[PDB]
Amino acid sequence: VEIPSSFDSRKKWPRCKSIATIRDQSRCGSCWAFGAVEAMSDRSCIQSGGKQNVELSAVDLLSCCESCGLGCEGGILGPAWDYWVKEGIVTGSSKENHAGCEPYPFPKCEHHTKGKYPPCGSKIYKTPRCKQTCQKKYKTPYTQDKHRGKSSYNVKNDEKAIQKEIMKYGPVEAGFTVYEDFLNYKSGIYKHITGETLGGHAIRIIGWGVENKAPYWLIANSWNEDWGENGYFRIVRGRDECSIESEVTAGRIN
Ligand SMILES: *[C@H](CC(=O)N1C(=O)C=C(OC)[C@@H]1C)[C@H](C)NC(=O)[C@H](CC(C)C)NC(=O)[C@H](CC(C)C)OC(=O)[C@H]([C@@H](C)CC)N(C)C
Ligand code: NA
Repeated sequence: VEIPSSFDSRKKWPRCKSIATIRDQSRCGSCWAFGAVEAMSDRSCIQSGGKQNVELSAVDLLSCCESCGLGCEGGILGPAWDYWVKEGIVTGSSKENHAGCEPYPFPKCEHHTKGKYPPCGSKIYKTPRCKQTCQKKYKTPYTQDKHRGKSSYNVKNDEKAIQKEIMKYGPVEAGFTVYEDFLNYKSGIYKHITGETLGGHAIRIIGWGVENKAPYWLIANSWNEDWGENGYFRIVRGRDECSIESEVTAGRIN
């Protein structure tokens, strides 16, 4: 297939409203779970021709997956996608929207940036319990609200393979190494220039483009709409910048 110079999942599949939704992980190291349920929401809609148009629950995955790591203390991508295949994930929106089976329990906050929400600060919430119970107003039992995948896989560490995967099957989850200068990002095309490592982050790659001859990936962060470019960022593409091309994981419903 010929890869276009730019691609935006939001423009290819506009009926799938999850694709253009920015979430907030709040005071919790649940990035791994957010990138997962976001991309799973997108792909469930894309791959079902819009029939499964849902917002999957970050808290169900965060609180119930035993193999995915340490909940709000951080986690692992492969097992999150395996959990979606084997057990599935229920629906649930943000705390503020309070929709679906298990909405997120934690409020929006600013992640080392200025804006209209309280600062997140340095303390993290305890991982929520695995409650297995839909909110009172939601009239589907927890087990009957589960959305499952058929397959999960790592994507090859190859730029064209990642582009082909996104444009055929939808947004992917990806890990990268966060350095201190990432916390200063306001806009533009990120690359690591200063600062020491702060560990790994997990995000959702929705497309790609080029500006002034500089190729980039277009990425949804999970730090609310005040962060970066209305919740998104761009990062250098093609050079495995911060390992962005080396920890890509996704999956399919069929
Ligand atoms: C979400 C990302 C995040 O919350 N943050 C940042 O990226 C920068 C921040 O503040 C400055 C905040 C805290 C979480 C924390 N990141 C992760 O879960 C990564 C995800 C991968 C990139 C896929 N993984 C980890 O942090 C990982 C999880 C364990 C294996 C369960 O843990 C670590 O790397 C270490 C350590 C256990 C490694 C052996 N540790 C828990 C931070
Ligand atoms: Na901003």
